[PDB]
Amino acid sequence: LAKRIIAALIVKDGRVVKGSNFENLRDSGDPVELGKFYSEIGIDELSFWDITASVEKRKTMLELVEKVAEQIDIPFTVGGGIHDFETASELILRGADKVEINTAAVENPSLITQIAQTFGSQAVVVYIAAKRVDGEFMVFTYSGKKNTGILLRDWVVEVEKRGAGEIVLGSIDRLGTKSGYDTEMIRFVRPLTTLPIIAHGGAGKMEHFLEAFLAGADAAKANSVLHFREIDVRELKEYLKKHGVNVRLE
Ligand SMILES: N#Cc1cc([N+](=O)[O-])ccc1O
Repeated sequence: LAKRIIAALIVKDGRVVKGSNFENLRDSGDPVELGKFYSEIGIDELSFWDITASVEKRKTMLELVEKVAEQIDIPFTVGGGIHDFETASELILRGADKVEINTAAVENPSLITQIAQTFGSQAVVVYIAAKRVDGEFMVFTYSGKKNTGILLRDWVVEVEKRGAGEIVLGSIDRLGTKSGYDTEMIRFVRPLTTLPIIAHGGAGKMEHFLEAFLAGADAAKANSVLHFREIDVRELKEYLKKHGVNVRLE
């Protein structure tokens, strides 16, 4: 099917961490207004990652999803510290289409199945953070702090078996570098799963997205290259379409 461009917003206390360069916005740090604007210029989905302190986090994330769902019509995912079914459930019911889990899934893979049994596989996005270690792709948890010793290859297969709907494949080797998506890692994972693969980490220019889709990604997730306007969403989709990639032009 079509390839998808997904804008990722890191949020804290209801604000976009580090804001954006869209001077047309009344508040370029408002994640609702920014998300709405992205939906109007051709982003396919949104992804919110919350890093609010724990005393206010639960209510803060629920307020976010409720305000977002009112304003946008495209799918969105919420994540950041979702550790159990009840937390995932309250966020979906309040408006999110999908939840994104990582550390809690690795520690308890049945969490994937629990959420999927009530909300469907299509509501469960597993973020897999992976890095090369001694020549093998290994899975990392706790914001990259912990080498689990689980092979990427084995965790991909288990994630699909447990009922996840999509995988975000984040390359710790590329996060924050603007040097390109980790196409070798994407090509490594592609034959191991039938699920949609969302590339994350390393985006710096339009050609990087073409490369990631040639590697077999179904979607590409990007952050500051969009918010700081190093890449324009409408230029990006026109570029991808020109070179043969099936993207939706609204
Ligand atoms: N979506 C997302 C996302 C997830 C993680 N993460 O699961 O560490 C980090 C940054 C992100 O933008």
